[PDB]
Amino acid sequence: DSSESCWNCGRKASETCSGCNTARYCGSFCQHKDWEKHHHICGQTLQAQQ
Ligand SMILES: [Zn+2]
Ligand SMILES: [Zn+2]
Repeated sequence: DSSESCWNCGRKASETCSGCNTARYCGSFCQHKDWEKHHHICGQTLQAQQ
């Protein structure tokens, strides 16, 4: 676990998952690339989609 780094790039991240406020990324593309994997642990905080 790096200090404020992109979950994919490994360099640096500025954006944060708006759905869980946890995941961090440097861009929209990075979020989409990891998004597929992200759904494995995302969507279990608010529980709206059901
Ligand atoms: Zn990135
Ligand atoms: Zn998320």
